[PDB]
Amino acid sequence: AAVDNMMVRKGDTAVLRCYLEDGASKGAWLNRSSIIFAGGDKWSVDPRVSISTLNKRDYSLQIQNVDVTDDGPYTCSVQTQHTPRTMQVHLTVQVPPKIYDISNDMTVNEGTNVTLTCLATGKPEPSISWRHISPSAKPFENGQYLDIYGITRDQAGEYECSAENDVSFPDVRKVKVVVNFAPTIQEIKSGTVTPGRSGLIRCEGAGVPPPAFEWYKGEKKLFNGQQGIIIQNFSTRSILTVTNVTQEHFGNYTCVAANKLGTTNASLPLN
Amino acid sequence: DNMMVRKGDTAVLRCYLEDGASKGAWLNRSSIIFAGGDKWSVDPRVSISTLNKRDYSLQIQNVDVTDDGPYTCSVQTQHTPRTMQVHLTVQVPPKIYDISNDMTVNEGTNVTLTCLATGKPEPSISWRHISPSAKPFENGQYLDIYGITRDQAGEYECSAENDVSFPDVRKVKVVVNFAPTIQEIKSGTVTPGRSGLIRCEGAGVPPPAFEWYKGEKKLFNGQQGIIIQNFSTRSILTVTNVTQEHFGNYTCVAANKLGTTNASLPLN
Ligand SMILES: *[C@@H]1O[C@H](CO)[C@@H](O[C@@H]2O[C@H](CO)[C@@H](O[C@@H]3O[C@H](CO)[C@@H](O)[C@H](O)[C@@H]3O)[C@H](O)[C@H]2NC(C)=O)[C@H](O)[C@H]1NC(C)=O
Ligand SMILES: *[C@@H]1O[C@H](CO)[C@@H](O[C@@H]2O[C@H](CO)[C@@H](O[C@@H]3O[C@H](CO)[C@@H](O)[C@H](O)[C@@H]3O)[C@H](O)[C@H]2NC(C)=O)[C@H](O)[C@H]1NC(C)=O
Ligand SMILES: *[C@@H]1O[C@H](CO[C@@H]2O[C@@H](C)[C@@H](O)[C@@H](O)[C@@H]2O)[C@@H](O)[C@H](O)[C@H]1NC(C)=O
Ligand SMILES: *[C@@H]1O[C@H](CO)[C@@H](O)[C@H](O)[C@H]1NC(C)=O
Ligand SMILES: [Ca+2]
Ligand SMILES: [Ca+2]
Repeated sequence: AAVDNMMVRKGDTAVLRCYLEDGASKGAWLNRSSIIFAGGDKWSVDPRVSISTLNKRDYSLQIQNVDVTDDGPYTCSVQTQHTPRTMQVHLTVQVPPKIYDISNDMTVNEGTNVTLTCLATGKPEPSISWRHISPSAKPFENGQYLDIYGITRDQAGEYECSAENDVSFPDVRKVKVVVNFAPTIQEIKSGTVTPGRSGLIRCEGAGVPPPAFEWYKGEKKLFNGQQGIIIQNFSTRSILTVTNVTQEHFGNYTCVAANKLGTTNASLPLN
Repeated sequence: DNMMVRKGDTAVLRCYLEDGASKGAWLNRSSIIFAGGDKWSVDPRVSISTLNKRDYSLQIQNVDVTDDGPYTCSVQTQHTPRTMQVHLTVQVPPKIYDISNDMTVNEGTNVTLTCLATGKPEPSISWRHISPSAKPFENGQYLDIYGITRDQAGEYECSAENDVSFPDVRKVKVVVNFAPTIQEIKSGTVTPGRSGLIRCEGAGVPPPAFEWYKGEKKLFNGQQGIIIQNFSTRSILTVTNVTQEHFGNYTCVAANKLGTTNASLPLN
């Protein structure tokens, strides 16, 4: 009368141990109450099941390509002069986790309500954790679903779903969320200007899609290479250069950043 | 004695008289400007600034580089006249008068940016690449860039300073073209009864044009329920319903004027 446990991943080869009682002593394996082997004779038809015999008294049960259906107690009854000896083995077949459905990469507008979904299998059933890959760690409470109400431009990026069950390495998939928003002028600063020399105005801006920059002065649009000015537009900024800053140039300049979702303005005088 | 007065300012060359009936006289190198209250110069900029009676200072308005040189004030006295020679030095803030215009070049070409400026003293010209990852460049009118890479594009700043007033600063936009590169291609969950997606992120200047091929067969935006969304930096293939007929190796292609490139990915 003995008991033992054994845990094996799905697919592995299990070897349930059993020892015979010297010569003229045979063994027999049971599956709950179904006979698998008795001595050298096989009762099971499962080709995965065999007897692994290394020593003359080794009567271990060898199950190949184990599956979750094999879970349960296996009993080895050993013949003897007196009451047979019973060695019982509880087989538990575990399955690594695997995500089988996750929200696909998306593009949404700022302020909308988003819900990410992640579903995974595994034995034991896995715990599903969400995580936002950003300098702000912000570990999110567990759950298959991550609700994001009023999504901000700062909440964009890759989101990581992690399904763990302590069996093996957890499965990890990602989702790319792009948040579109109307442009925002973060800064507008002009440089010093010697009278006869040139003047510069930076206009830093953000926006998804990237914003198109325009420059104005009193409702009149300024153009590159016309009237003695130079507008150089970059991905995140635009620079207005006034060649010769005479007294007839002072005034309020206005930078404009617009995309598909909206616009924005910012004014500044020329020093 | 020396004095520095940048162009346009009003210069006041100081010369104080001795007590009693002592008159002064100002010279320009060796040309007489004033003698007492009488003016020899015709320059209307030149006058005598007098606070108290002993003040015989010379007031030059709107100074120019032509006024550079020594000025001498001779004041009569009981013995040899007393002199107060002052060397006037007129300085000029720097001014860029020619700078390379915004340009577009291919990757690997040899580029030379130019920036020329005047100023008194002659200004030092500094080139600077406005980029998070960049190394400053030696001063000089010319910035040589051999084998320009896509990472060397962006905003270049010429700054000409001579410590007089504020420095002049102009900029140049350099665009570097290069053949497109597919940085990533990723598919989501493959499951009948759900939507399938394949994103294809790519870079390229000019921006690349995206094409999709299913097992060497081109795909169209409305061919058997599929949807192709082409953006500036990525293309997304959306299979409405993932039937068994859509399984296979999908191929994203990104091409521009300078070249092309592809990247494949299977579904299950
Ligand atoms: C130990 O005993 C258990 C329980 O009797 C055996 O599990 C039985 O295992 C087989 C094969 O793993 C299962 O069969 C299958 O049926 C499903 C449909 O239900 C089919 O999709 C599969 O292809 C396969 O034909 C069977 O359901 C399962 N019985 C129970 C009650 O769960 C196990 O095989 C035994 N181990 C041995 C003999 O080594
Ligand atoms: C002090 O003396 C010097 C010379 O001893 C004077 O420089 C002279 O300055 C005048 C104007 O200030 C110059 O004349 C101009 O010439 C330009 C062309 O160069 C012309 O476009 C103008 O219309 C004007 O005619 C003159 O050339 C220059 N001579 C020299 C030798 O430098 C200076 O003006 C005197 N400053 C005083 C008295 O405050
Ligand atoms: C680009 O320049 C190559 C040589 O650059 C040379 O190396 C630099 C560092 C300087 O020392 C310069 O004086 C040298 O001449 C040429 O071999 C190459 O042909 C040039 N490319 C083109 C398109 O002309
Ligand atoms: C998002 O959720 C808020 C409450 O958190 C609700 O007021 C709003 O109507 C929701 N928006 C959508 C589009 O469901
Ligand atoms: Ca030129
Ligand atoms: Ca050179």
